[PDB]
Amino acid sequence: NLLKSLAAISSMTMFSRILGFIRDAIIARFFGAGAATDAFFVAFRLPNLLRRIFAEGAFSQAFVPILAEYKNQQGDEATRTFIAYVSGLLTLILAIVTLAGILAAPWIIYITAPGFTDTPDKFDLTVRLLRITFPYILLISLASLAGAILNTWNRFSVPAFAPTLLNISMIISVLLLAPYCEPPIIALGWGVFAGGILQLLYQLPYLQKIGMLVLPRISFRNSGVWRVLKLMGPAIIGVSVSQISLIINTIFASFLQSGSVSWMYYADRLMELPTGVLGVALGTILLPSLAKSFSTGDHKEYQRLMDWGLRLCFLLALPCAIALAILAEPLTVSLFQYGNFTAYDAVMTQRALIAYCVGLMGLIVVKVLAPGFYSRQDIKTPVKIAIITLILTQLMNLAFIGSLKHAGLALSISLAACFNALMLYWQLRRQAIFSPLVGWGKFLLKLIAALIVMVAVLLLLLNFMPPWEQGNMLVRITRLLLVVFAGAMSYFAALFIFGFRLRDFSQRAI
Ligand SMILES: CCCCCCCC/C=C/CCCCCCCC(=O)OC[C@H](O)CO
Ligand SMILES: CCCCCCCC/C=C/CCCCCCCC(=O)OC[C@H](O)CO
Ligand SMILES: CCCCCCCC/C=C/CCCCCCCC(=O)OC[C@H](O)CO
Ligand SMILES: CCCCCCCC/C=C/CCCCCCCC(=O)OC[C@H](O)CO
Ligand SMILES: CCCCCCCC/C=C/CCCCCCCC(=O)OC[C@H](O)CO
Ligand SMILES: CCCCCCCC/C=C/CCCCCCCC(=O)OC[C@H](O)CO
Ligand SMILES: CCCCCCCC/C=C\CCCCCCCC(=O)OC[C@H](O)CO
Ligand SMILES: CCCCCCCC/C=C\CCCCCCCC(=O)OC[C@H](O)CO
Repeated sequence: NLLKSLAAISSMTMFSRILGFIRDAIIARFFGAGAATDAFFVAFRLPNLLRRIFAEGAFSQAFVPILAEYKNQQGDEATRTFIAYVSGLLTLILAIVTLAGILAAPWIIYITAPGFTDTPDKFDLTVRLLRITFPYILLISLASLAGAILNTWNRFSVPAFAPTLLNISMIISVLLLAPYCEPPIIALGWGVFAGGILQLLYQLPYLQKIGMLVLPRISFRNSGVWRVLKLMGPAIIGVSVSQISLIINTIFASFLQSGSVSWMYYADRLMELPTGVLGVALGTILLPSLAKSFSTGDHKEYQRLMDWGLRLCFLLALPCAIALAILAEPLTVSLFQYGNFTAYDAVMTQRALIAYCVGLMGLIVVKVLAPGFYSRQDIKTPVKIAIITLILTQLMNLAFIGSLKHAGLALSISLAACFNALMLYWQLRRQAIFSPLVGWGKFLLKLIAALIVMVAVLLLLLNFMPPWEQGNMLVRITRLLLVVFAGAMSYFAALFIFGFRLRDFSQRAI
């Protein structure tokens, strides 16, 4: 049951996600949304996101299958040797990249955030934070490799808990080290650094428990390393396209007023809060199922899995996007507006979040529909569609920046994701790969009715409540949780009244 899989993934990631939002709230309270946070987000978050794009789009899809074949077809000694050579090559490459990026950090910041050049102190702070960021890439890459090995041995709780330590270390660095750092946010940077270390050392004993903890070594003649490189080859183009798109979006953001990057960051975090599970969970668990369907010839199961993923997208991401748009002020004020995060920052974050809610659905649908081509050994069509999406994204950025500013950049990304999803779906329909099952009309009608009930309940409750800035954090968060509970319970109650049953949707998972 893939619904069971999504529940398990949610339960395993809950604690880390909660602490990540506590960390974001601490950052907002102590540093607000200004030049220092902009420098931190450009220097740390952008390289981390580029690294994650490369790791999940290229490295893992090549390393995990070869590791599983070593585990199942070869012995533990040959597998340990393969792991040692993999880790050694990764460590050497990332050490070279760390050195080169520390030496070239000013030009890196220059081309990724040109608008920062009119403020020399902000630029220097960004370059300094990037110089601290670069070793974290190597640390967190080794930690990710450990997590992948542990997942291959069916150990998912430990890697899903690992980022808790990063969040805790960042929080402690802000609370205890920021008063002693000359630019205070510098402490946060080191809190990330130590975090990486912790995330590694937390997973090393478990690696030793399964007999897969080995010293790294270098070898340019290992069969497995060449197998992984050959499988990594055809994904570099797809990785580079999304990397370039993110870099140009950052370039556009760098020319806006101080705080725009931070407002966008807080908005996208708020958007990720309820739907962080579905996005990646559905994709990673649907790709192997559809691959097996296509290999066995069971086209009915392929169609049913795809249709179930799409219907779950409609059933869970749509109400979240609508409710996030409606509750933008309650969310921003109850979660962020404390200390140096002012009401102005709250309003700007609300604008960006409302812009992001338009494309939440496009993102969740893209992550489900891309395996429709990936499972059939088709990397070319998603890359073509992604190139077109990049072109449209930059066109809309150029058109929207002067008037809508940061919110306009967010809306550009949202519309681009929407049309990315639509192009993927229309390609699937065109090649006769997928055709939806019967009963989408009644499904959508009941969905619309439940959504109307939810919106009515939300607006009714919001019309009765005092200004959200009055009251301390306890009061605000209690009110927000109560309103969210009422909205969600009304939505699911309407869904049940109109015929939706949990058993019936679980049967479509498998
Ligand atoms: C809006 C300003 C005029 C148009 C700029 C388009 C730049 C396009 C290319 C950027 C990549 C990096 C190349 C180097 C860019 C340096 C830009 C710079 O330093 O701009 C400082 C200025 O004060 C800022 O308003
Ligand atoms: C820079 C300074 C860094 C200082 C770092 C200090 C870290 C202290 C540890 C706290 C434990 C974390 C919270 C534990 C809460 C319960 C954890 C638990 O039981 O988790 C089991 C796990 O899910 C099974 O996989
Ligand atoms: C104020 C609120 C702002 C935020 C709002 C967030 C939600 C927006 C999403 C709407 C769903 C639209 C779905 C349209 C796409 C599905 C139908 C479709 O694609 O139909 C053509 C297809 O070819 C048939 O096979
Ligand atoms: C916000 C828009 C962009 C982001 C989201 C992109 C969604 C892409 C399509 C998803 C599956 C749609 C399946 C539609 C199946 C319709 C089948 C049909 O013929 O339905 C007959 C019924 O009577 C009346 O619809
Ligand atoms: C790996 C690197 C890949 C690089 C790929 C090439 C990037 C070339 C430049 C992009 C557009 C820059 C546009 C800059 C000017 C538009 C923003 C103008 O922004 O004004 C801002 C102002 O604050 C309100 O209007
Ligand atoms: C059907 C859809 C129904 C609605 C779906 C959800 C919509 C968004 C609501 C989220 C509330 C989250 C409340 C808790 C947020 C985390 C707060 C926390 O633990 O830390 C923040 C604090 O400020 C640190 O000091
Ligand atoms: C234009 C200049 C931009 C400069 C700023 C960005 C530089 C760093 C980004 C990527 C390189 C490093 C990529 C490292 C990938 C490691 C993959 C890995 O370890 O993956 C383990 C596991 O498989 C995971 O699931
Ligand atoms: C991980 C990424 C590594 C970099 C990827 C390519 C970036 C190319 C961009 C611009 C030219 C940069 C030329 C840099 C020439 C050396 C500068 C140098 O060594 O400067 C030392 C000085 O002390 C100050 O740190």
